[PDB]
Amino acid sequence: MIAMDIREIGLRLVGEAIKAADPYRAVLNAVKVSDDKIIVQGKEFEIKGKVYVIALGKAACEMARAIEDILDVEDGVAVTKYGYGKELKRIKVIEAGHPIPDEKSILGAKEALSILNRARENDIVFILISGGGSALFELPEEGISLEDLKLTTDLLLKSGAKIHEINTVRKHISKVKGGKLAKMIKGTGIVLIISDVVGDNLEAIASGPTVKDPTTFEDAKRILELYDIWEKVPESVRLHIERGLRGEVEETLKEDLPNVHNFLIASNSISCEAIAREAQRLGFKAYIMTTTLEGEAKDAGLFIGSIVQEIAERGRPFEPPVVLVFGGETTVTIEGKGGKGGPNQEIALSATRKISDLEALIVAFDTDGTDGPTDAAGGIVDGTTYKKLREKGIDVEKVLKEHNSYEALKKVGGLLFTGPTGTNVNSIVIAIVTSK
Repeated sequence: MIAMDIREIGLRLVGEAIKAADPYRAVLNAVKVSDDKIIVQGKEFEIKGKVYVIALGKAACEMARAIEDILDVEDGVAVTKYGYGKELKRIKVIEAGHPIPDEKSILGAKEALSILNRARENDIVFILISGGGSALFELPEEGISLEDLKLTTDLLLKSGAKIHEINTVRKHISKVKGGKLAKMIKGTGIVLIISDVVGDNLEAIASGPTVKDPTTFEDAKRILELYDIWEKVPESVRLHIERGLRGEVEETLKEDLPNVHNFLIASNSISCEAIAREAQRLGFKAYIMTTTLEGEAKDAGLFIGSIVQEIAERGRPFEPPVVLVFGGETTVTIEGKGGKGGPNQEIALSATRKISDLEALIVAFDTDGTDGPTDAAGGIVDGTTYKKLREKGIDVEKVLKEHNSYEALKKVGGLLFTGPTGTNVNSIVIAIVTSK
């Protein structure tokens, strides 16, 4: 087909990853509607009643809007952050607190329970989940106030508690977390989830209101005691947990519910696949190297750069033209003040020397639109970048040591600005080699 510079190709692939992660588009890509059938990622469901919507997270309204555009919704609620508003046709919108829950969070949860009380065994209920659902959508167990929750969560952090141990305790004092929301669905539950978690563990997203929770009340008590806060937490918390130990209150979801189906519709992997698919259409062989890349940014750039070197030099592990995709979320370790920059900018800049003079390009970007404390989403460099940096008398190693990669990339057209993206499935590095 038509010819394209390696840069147009790279930017084209970046656009594909972002589109595949768009909450609105992601829902439409996953949910297809016939005349009486709803097909979610291949799974077919017959419409034998009404359709309800319960959305929670930063993209609640956008996801809800997609459902309303392809299905008539009897009623529902969308709980999102303050400012994320955006009106809907038949779905009530509520803005709540985040990262700290407030009374609106409770109001949202109560609104959701009301809807589930009305939905019948023959109705379909869409549960739309995105980031921030834990604070935005919450309803404490009996006798427990939002303030009791705050104090408990605070004592957990104050005493240094592992994140999953905190989720265990929180899941056991919430009426909707730990699969409890799914337990309230009388009909068919179709859950659409967007993941901003490396590895995509559903138990963590919004505290898994529709997924199983293997932890128990006993685990929660052990944890509070282990950190000597069992006596420090409010009486209402100890009481609810003791009641759980006595079997007076239901446990968090332990088994699978044949009527509630969880679908992950936007994630780093889904965006990487969108990249590989487009790459193949453009005539490249494409490979997803990983979707769980973690570690120091600078070093990730050296490692990806070393593979690019091997490919351009010996045609292994793959023969060009080829596209390699690395997803995950790297980090920059700063011991001091540091300069201007971020992870993806350091990945890109660090790789410049190893790909110097090669017919290759590396673009590393964060799908949420920002990288480090800057307005750039990441960096984009090619085989000419290193020499352009040297021509301006820039010492790359020194720049990286000072963690001031933004300033270096800024001078050689190496910054990637996406502006607001409306989503977050973490970062992706695309490496392109067009020739040896």
